[PDB]
Amino acid sequence: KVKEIRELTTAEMLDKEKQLKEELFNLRFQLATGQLENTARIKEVRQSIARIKTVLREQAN
RNA sequence: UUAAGUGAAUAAGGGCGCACGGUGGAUGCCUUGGCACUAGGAGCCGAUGAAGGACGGGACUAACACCGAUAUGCUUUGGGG
Repeated sequence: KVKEIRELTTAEMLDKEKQLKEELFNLRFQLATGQLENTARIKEVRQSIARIKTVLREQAN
């Protein structure tokens, strides 16, 4: 879904990176204490972070 | 009845033949891996950090294969359904 990450600016990029890293922290705390019905969301967040970082590399030459 | 004479059978265990089992992995058939070559490519990598490794990445992950904090994967151009 890079078609939306290419509809933004390099400031909102770093903003959503902050948000997703925080989401990963909270997911990682759910999985340990006996919660988190939907365990497939940990991979999804990793991959959205990967996408933002590649797209930011591409545009700054 | 008494004398003189002749005397089988009976296996604690063993042998030979036969019948059925147990152990053990020979023989037959088979291939997932090898051996000797032919024709074609290629004949170097490295301070822009190598060859080879250590430690990590999975919902559960001891091991092997893959990958490197963007970690069981990210973008892009083509194929395929």
